[PDB]
Amino acid sequence: TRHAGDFSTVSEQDPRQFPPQGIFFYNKDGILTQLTLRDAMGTICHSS
Amino acid sequence: TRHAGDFSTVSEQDPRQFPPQGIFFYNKDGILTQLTLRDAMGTICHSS
Repeated sequence: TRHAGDFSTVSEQDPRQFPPQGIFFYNKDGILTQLTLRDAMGTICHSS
Repeated sequence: TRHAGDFSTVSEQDPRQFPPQGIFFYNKDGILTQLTLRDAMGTICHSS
């Protein structure tokens, strides 16, 4: 982390250390959308 | 460290303090390439 104390929480285990599962980006109109790992279920949970 | 708390790692042992074994730089096109110690094998692991 670039500086000590950034994005701190009040838990006992900082949730940022756990591996990521989604990704955030902006829509056509500047709207925050998300895309997690279960969206790939229609691709990796197939007979192929 | 110019400022106490910079590049703070949550781990118990700061990996920044060990001796370095590589070096980073930029390509012709501005792409981050690396050059590690094991690349000197063809030179220092010779018969000469």
